[PDB]
Amino acid sequence: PVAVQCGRLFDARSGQLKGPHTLLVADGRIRQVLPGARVVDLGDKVCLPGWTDLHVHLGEQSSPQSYSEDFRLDPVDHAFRAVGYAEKTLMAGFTSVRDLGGEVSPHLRDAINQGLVRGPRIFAAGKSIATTGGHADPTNGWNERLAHLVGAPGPAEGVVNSVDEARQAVRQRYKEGSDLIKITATGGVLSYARSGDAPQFTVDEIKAVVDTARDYGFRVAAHAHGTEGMKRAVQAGVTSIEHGTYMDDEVMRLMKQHGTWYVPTFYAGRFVTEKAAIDGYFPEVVRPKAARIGALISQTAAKAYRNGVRIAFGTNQGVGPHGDNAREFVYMVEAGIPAAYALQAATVHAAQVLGVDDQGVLEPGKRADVIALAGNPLEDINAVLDVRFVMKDGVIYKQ
Amino acid sequence: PVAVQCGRLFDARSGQLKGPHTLLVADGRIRQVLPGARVVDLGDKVCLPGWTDLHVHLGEQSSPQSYSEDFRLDPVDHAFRAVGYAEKTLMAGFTSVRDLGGEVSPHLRDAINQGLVRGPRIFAAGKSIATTGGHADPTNGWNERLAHLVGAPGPAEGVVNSVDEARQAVRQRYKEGSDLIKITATGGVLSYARSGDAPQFTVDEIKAVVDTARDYGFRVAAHAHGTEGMKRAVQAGVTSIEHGTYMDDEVMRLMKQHGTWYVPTFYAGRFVTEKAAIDGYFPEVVRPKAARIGALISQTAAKAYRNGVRIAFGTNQGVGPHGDNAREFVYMVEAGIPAAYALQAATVHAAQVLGVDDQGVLEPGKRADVIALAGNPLEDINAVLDVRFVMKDGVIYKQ
Amino acid sequence: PVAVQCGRLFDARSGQLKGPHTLLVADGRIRQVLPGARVVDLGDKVCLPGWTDLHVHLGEQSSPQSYSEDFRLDPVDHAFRAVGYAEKTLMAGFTSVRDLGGEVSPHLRDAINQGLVRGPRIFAAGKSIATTGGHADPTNGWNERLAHLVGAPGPAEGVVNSVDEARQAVRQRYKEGSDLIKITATGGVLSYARSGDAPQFTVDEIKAVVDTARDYGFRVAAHAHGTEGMKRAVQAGVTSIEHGTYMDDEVMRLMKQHGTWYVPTFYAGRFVTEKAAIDGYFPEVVRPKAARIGALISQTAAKAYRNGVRIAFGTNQGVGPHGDNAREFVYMVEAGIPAAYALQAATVHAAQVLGVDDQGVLEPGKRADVIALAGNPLEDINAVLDVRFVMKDGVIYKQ
Amino acid sequence: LVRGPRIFAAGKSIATTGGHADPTNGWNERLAHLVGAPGPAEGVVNSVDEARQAVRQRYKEGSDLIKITATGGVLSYARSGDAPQFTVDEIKAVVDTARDYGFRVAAHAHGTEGMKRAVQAGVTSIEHGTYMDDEVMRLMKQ
Ligand SMILES: C[C@@H]1Cc2c(Cl)cc(C(=O)N[C@@H](Cc3ccccc3)C(=O)O)c(O)c2C(=O)O1
Ligand SMILES: C[C@@H]1Cc2c(Cl)cc(C(=O)N[C@@H](Cc3ccccc3)C(=O)O)c(O)c2C(=O)O1
Ligand SMILES: C[C@@H]1Cc2c(Cl)cc(C(=O)N[C@@H](Cc3ccccc3)C(=O)O)c(O)c2C(=O)O1
Ligand SMILES: C[C@@H]1Cc2c(Cl)cc(C(=O)N[C@@H](Cc3ccccc3)C(=O)O)c(O)c2C(=O)O1
Ligand SMILES: [Zn+2]
Ligand SMILES: [Zn+2]
Ligand SMILES: [Zn+2]
Ligand SMILES: [Zn+2]
Ligand SMILES: [Zn+2]
Ligand SMILES: [Zn+2]
Ligand SMILES: [Zn+2]
Repeated sequence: PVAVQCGRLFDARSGQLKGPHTLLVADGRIRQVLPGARVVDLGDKVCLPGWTDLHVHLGEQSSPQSYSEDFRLDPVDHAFRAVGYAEKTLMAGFTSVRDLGGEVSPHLRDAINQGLVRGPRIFAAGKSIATTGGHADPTNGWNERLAHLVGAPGPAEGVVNSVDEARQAVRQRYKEGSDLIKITATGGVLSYARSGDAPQFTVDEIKAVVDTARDYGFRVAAHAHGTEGMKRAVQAGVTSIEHGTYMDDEVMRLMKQHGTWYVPTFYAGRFVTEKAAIDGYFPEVVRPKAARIGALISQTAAKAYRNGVRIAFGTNQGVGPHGDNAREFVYMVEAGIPAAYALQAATVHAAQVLGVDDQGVLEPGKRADVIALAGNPLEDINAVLDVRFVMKDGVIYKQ
Repeated sequence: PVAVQCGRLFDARSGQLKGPHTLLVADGRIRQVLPGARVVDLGDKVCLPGWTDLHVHLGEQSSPQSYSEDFRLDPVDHAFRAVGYAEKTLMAGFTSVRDLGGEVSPHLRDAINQGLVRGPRIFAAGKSIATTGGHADPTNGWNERLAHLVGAPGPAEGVVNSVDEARQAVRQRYKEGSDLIKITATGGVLSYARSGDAPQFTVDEIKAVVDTARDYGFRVAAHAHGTEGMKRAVQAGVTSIEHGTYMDDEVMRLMKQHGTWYVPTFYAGRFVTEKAAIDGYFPEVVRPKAARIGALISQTAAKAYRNGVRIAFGTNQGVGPHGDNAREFVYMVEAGIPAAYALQAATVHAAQVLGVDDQGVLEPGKRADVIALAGNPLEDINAVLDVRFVMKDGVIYKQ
Repeated sequence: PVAVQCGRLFDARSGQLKGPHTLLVADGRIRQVLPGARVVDLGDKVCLPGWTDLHVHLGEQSSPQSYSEDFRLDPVDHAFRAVGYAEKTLMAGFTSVRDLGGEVSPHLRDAINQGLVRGPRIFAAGKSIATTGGHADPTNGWNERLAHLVGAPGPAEGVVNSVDEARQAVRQRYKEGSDLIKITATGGVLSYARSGDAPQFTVDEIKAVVDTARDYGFRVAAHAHGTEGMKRAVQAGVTSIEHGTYMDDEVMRLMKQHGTWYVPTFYAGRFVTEKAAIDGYFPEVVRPKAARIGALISQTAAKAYRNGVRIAFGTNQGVGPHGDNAREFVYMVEAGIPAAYALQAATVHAAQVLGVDDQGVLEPGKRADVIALAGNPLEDINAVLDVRFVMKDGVIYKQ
Repeated sequence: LVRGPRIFAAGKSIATTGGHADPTNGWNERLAHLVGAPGPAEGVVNSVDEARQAVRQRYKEGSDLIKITATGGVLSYARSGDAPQFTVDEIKAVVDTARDYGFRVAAHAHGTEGMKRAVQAGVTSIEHGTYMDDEVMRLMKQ
């Protein structure tokens, strides 16, 4: 039973900073929020709920040797690196993350939940679902001999080309122990593929994926850069759109009418624009796509906010260095999004996206996920980079 | 910055021969066409844009040992021969070609674009899409043990039998690096198959191929000898028909209403009729089909021109010897097609077929692809066999 | 440059406790041992070099659900558990370990050497080399369908049946990144096999393994319970024997004449005798062998010491709980081995077994691996269970 | 068809498991399973009969000579650079098999022991000889 003393409380539900408060933590949950048992003093700190990152890849980090690494390294190495990546993510103030690809996160989540290793609460999508030659196709850009020995990927590998294959792929994701579904509706940037915005799913296939996932209680996140694929995914009924680089008035209207969530991922765009100027960092197939698309995400996100599109917090880490996820907040504030809305987008809006009601706000009956900042983030957003107190599920990880 | 001096300019857009002109070439493009910087003199030459051959097979050439060669030779040998074939094609005045089958042309195109080898600009279809036992089926006429070992070809090998397989085949062609799609709608002549004009695709499969290709920005060329398969392909919405031996009034009406392009390929027909009389040149299964169909192409092409069917230039080289592609012009003129129309069918009509607007005519902003002939081709068509100046993308390959 | 102050120094080379001393640590190595720069005080602690455990299995730990776990869990889970196992091992005072089986340790060693995770210095044998149906055969006790699917294990899987297969197996271990070689000369206890002491290698196969390993600079450790297999392995020229339950006067004479090292592993025997009485902990095939064999190790080790056989320190952890490796010391002292010899068997004798001369003794030029104990271990051996200071390669991990 | 010099082509190289010329060195586990362990037809040999079959397969593939890697290298994804990777009884088999088909053998060797083995077996040329010493020089001269 630990009583936390906070000089200033941030109300995620409303978006205002209250006065001094005392939280009572018992059984890993918040019991009382009485204004004003071991005592923890945070008198000179602003108390805020734990943050959520709705777009990470904890089983990888981008490097100059990234592409040559896909044939030399085994998943055990990726797990050994993901241990440190998860610790870095947890220490930065992010008590929960949504992982959007990779077959090590379902195992990292199991390890963290058992107490073997330290890290945030993971909601893992698992393997991605794509079509032939798609953005998430595992055998893109392989020579002929390797492509014959592996064989054509099928629904069990994530690659589908019909309604029945899509149904089997969702069922195989459920069998493999996933918490949600992730599809690539259009092309990408960092893949060894020629296109970056071509429509790669049919409406009748995305509809099948959504219908199959609805039976197993899953939500679907769609990766889309181009207009046509993004429109198809929004019309089929996905839960969130991942980059939306070429969004236009029509697609904004459809998203507003449907209630789809938007995850801008400023950090990935800034990173790829900065690294596209260097020579040898990217392949020659990737550099043009990276230079062309990574520079238009900030304008689209600002326009989406000004048009009334619901925006949640995601960084696409794995591109950027794990543990520097909060720099995204400052980017959002620089793009014109208010600091209070940027803080709400990681606490309550993220919980709405995840479909869980036990986290997000410091209220009785919820999980005890509390962080504390040295300075006030509403006046100076840079204060998000100075975290001094981190508590997850009633356990103090950083004092 | 090279200024080209021409005594007579051929206007592809209109079809008339103008007077003396001066072309200004800079940055690989044409800037000015001022009538009248290094100077190139072609005062005694008729100036004309570069030619396009819309039907070639640069990976092969027909020979008396052609059929026995499919089990002994590797694609590396075919590439080593395609080097010389491409140089011969470029020197004959053809600065662009459309390749309609093979898995060496996508590599040859990449090599040419990088400057490793010399040749024309290639638009490569890649592997062909057929049905089981079709004209482009890779395992036609194989013994039982070999067919057991290789296995039944699937959508990844080009052989499809349903809508979903057709969709996967188009996606696999996109993944393999193709620029367009080629299907065999009926039977052929040079394949180890019993039929020559039977319908081998259903309308619901060609429609799927066309719909899938439209998403990836591809155009579809259809090989058809018989009436029913050709009618199905025209109704499904293909871009061009390849031989059309048994075309009839109805099919002509449908092609005129739809805007489908026609590629007669006189040279292949003449070659197969001449070589069908010899003994041992063709297999016993092929000789009857070759003798029966190769003799009807010239009568159909003349009727198609007289009925108002749009005709583009193609020779089906690989059957004939690479480098003698211009003889087709004389054949066309002998069939009754005017010389001016025969010259236009290789410059502007070919560009319309290819779907590119940067080539075809010597106008500002277009690519600098220029050839020069010793004599006038409008009075004597044989002058197409004497090319003295060849420039491709602002680079002089033949002076 | 950290100077460590010690009240009492233990001389591993001689086996006596000296007086107060001051160690100078720079660059990860020991520079000066001047009797008597940041200062570390350990005035009330007996200083001793870091310990080495010559027999561990860091990729696993025995549990009531151990046998049913070999078909449900993936190596990623084993790595996530090995992280904590390695940290526990390092904190107990063991700065180096020799791993004798499992394909996660070569990855764990790479991760530790890169600084990603904390743990001791690992010398990993990798996959074990056995014969058909042997103790280390991966497919022992599988039903017919599974054995059909996997296929008969070959030299690449560790299972050999001839001289050339043994040579290929050693070469494949070198290719996979191993530091030594481990073979199973006889049967075991914890395997799903009928025998526990039958000879499973021929002399001509062990000789081939030793000869192949000598080229790649490898040392060979042999697992042997029975007399005949142990005699064969000693005669072939292996470096160490792992359990030696049924050793007899002749085999002792051969080991003394050859210089083979002996690793008794008291802890595994005690553990299996205690757990064999329980019902459901072991399979019905394992319980008789465990009850029969695990009760004889202590009498053989005492006789071996009294006969003059060189004995090194090893516990066979993975059977016992990781992190309780020093209780073996007390067992040795209870068996009649002197405390000073038991302490030497983990510092200098272990380094002699490993074939490295940079560790073992606190002398100039050696690695700075230092631990400190609260009490004197020569008078009370129980003081080995109270470690207060742990420094590995000049870095302090426990103060 | 193309212009160039007169080529005498050795073809695929003959190595042992995990050797310098091993085609699957430094591949992850899934790729190594799908390709399978290289055999004598792929150039990787581990016995006398495999070496004989490898020379015969080189002859069948249209080679003009034989090339083996006696020791480790530099540019390969392998840990060693001078370890002995062939036994004398395997190099002798390669040389004896090649002598029937009228082939000459060139040996790649950096380290002393592998180079000595290759010289003693009867190869025609040594390729780098970085760690050659007086003894090996005497053997090569003789
Ligand atoms: C395992 C994981 C798989 C994966 C998948 Cl499935 C998708 C992405 C992805 O959406 N990447 C983006 C990165 C990016 C680049 C620019 C602007 C926004 C985002 C892309 O290339 O378009 C992606 O980045 C990754 C990734 O980093 O690895
Ligand atoms: C690689 C390439 C594949 C290929 C394909 Cl897919 C189709 C043809 C083809 O349409 N050949 C025609 C040749 C021909 C014969 C007579 C009249 C017109 C054309 C045929 O046999 O009907 C064809 O000729 C070829 C060919 O020559 O090799
Ligand atoms: C991965 C690793 C593989 C392995 C191998 Cl290869 C050998 C042993 C082993 O020697 N076990 C001993 C345990 C034991 C039991 C009683 C007395 C001494 C030792 C045995 O069953 O005879 C062994 O215990 C293990 C093991 O625990 O898992
Ligand atoms: C296809 C061909 C295969 C091949 C083979 Cl089998 C051997 C070598 C080779 O001997 N490389 C040398 C390069 C080298 C490096 C330093 C000093 C001398 C030579 C080595 O890595 O030791 C070698 O370089 C190559 C090569 O470059 O590719
Ligand atoms: Zn994405
Ligand atoms: Zn992503
Ligand atoms: Zn055709
Ligand atoms: Zn053709
Ligand atoms: Zn053992
Ligand atoms: Zn063991
Ligand atoms: Zn070499």
